[PDB]
Amino acid sequence: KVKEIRELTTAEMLDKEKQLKEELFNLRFQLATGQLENTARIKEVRQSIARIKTVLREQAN
RNA sequence: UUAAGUGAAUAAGGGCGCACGGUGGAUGCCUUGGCACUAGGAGCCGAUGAAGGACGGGACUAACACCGAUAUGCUUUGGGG
Repeated sequence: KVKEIRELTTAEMLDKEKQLKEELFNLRFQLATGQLENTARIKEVRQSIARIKTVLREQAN
């Protein structure tokens, strides 16, 4: 879904990176204490972070 | 009845033949891996950090294969359904 990450600016990029890293922290705390019905969301967040970082590399030459 | 004479059978265990089992992995058939070559490519990598490794990445992950904090994967151009 890079078609939306290419509809933004390099400031909102770093903003959503902050948000997703925080989401990963909270997911990682759910999985340990006996919660988190939907365990497939940990991979999804990793991959959205990967996408933002590649797209930011591409545009700054 | 008494004398003189002749005397089988009976296996604690063993042998030979036969019948059925147990152990053990020979023989037959088979291939997932090898051996000797032919024709074609290629004949170097490295301070822009190598060859080879250590430690990590999975919902559960001891091991092997893959990958490197963007970690069981990210973008892009083509194929395929």
